[PDB]
Amino acid sequence: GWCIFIYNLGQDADEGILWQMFGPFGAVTNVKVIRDFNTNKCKGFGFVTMTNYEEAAMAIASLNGYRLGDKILQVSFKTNKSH
Ligand code: NA
Repeated sequence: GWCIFIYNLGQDADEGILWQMFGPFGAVTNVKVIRDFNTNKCKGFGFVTMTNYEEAAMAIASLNGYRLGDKILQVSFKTNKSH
């Protein structure tokens, strides 16, 4: 699968948020959020695995810059490519 990185999630974001944002674009096999070891709030980082490259790309192009409540998300693949 293809790994998607989400940044700037708010403190209330959870796995269900990731499923509900990314599932509409295609098959999602895994989601994860990182939480603060001490507060258990979301730290702002999330990860999604999608099976199909073109659906991942559509999710990234659509969701990068998304306003999730009070926060503008950054969504990307790990590194860039010229083709
Ligand atoms: Na904790």
